[PDB]
Amino acid sequence: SKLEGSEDSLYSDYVDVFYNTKPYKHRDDRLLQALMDILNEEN
Repeated sequence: SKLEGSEDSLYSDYVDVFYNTKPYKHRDDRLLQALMDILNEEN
């Protein structure tokens, strides 16, 4: 066991969430989408 069915550290996620680390490159395309809007009302 412990290696069949995505059973690799299921609780390890609870820790990482406490580190506040995940979006280092992008993860959630929000910052970029914000710049596109800047020109939405400026033609």
